[PDB]
Amino acid sequence: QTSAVQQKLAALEKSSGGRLGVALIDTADNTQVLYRGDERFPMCSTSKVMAAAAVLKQSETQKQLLNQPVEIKPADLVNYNPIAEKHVNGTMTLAELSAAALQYSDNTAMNKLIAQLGGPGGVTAFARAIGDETFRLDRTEPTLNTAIPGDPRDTTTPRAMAQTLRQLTLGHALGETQRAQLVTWLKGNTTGAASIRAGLPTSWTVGDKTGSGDYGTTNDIAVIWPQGRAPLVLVTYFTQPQQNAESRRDVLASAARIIAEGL
Ligand SMILES: O=C(Nc1cccc(-c2nnn[nH]2)c1)c1cc(-c2ccccn2)cc(C(F)(F)F)c1
Ligand SMILES: O=C(Nc1cccc(-c2nnn[nH]2)c1)c1cc(-c2ccccn2)cc(C(F)(F)F)c1
Repeated sequence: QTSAVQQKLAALEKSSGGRLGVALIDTADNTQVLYRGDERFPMCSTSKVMAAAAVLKQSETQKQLLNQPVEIKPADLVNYNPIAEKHVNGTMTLAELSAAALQYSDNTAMNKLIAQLGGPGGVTAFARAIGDETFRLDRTEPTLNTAIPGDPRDTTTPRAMAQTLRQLTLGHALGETQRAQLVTWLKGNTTGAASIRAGLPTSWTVGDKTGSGDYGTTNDIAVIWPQGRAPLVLVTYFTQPQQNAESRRDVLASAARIIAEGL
């Protein structure tokens, strides 16, 4: 079947010229709304949530792990390092790296999280351990954002990412203190006001993680606390056929607005 919401999302996608993927979980009733929910999309920096969460899981058995200093060398800097560049020839703790990766989208910080987990496959292994059979991280920053159409590397589906984001932030994939820390970090994101949040009523509270890459790829994954009702989890992924396409955060906002109107 095609619902009214799905037909609106299809119209939005048609006008946009690109390929749109949406997954909503409404935790009030556990119902789901999907659009291309089982197609693969490049995650780009939305993958930083999985890396930070994997380190939070490690910290459940190491009380001092988040305070461990990690060296930042000049050679570690990649292509977007607003926080890590201030620490070159010094150190950042794993908490600081997690916060920088999540709230500023720092790519050097992400690479330190990946290294702490033993490489991209350590992030995938954590995903499997929490029941996500779809997520795959194959590369480090910045090349995990190449976003080439048809490339399976560094992709997931909207359905899988919404389920995982729910388990991480609202369910029991992490210990209680770690879940709360992840939610605090997401709610303090600096990069998200033009994405999912721009399509929602202003009274609603949002924590989110954005992503973008080549092929005009523009992504956001969010946990949403609407005024007076149980939380929602929403994934909006968007990618375009030409390498040099411009970012389209407005398409994510428009998808979120359609979703909110259908509640
Ligand atoms: O840093 C970013 N993108 C990047 C980095 C390095 C090289 C190249 C590159 N290479 N060739 N063309 N661009 C592009 C980046 C872009 C954004 C954005 C904002 C507004 C509209 C579109 N996108 C937002 C954010 C953040 F972190 F604030 F969410 C980071
Ligand atoms: O690293 C990148 N982008 C980035 C960095 C940090 C934060 C965020 C972010 N966070 N939230 N939203 N965007 C995005 C990146 C961008 C590109 C690109 C090319 C052409 C046009 C646009 N982009 C290409 C590549 C590579 F290496 F794969 F070719 C990497």
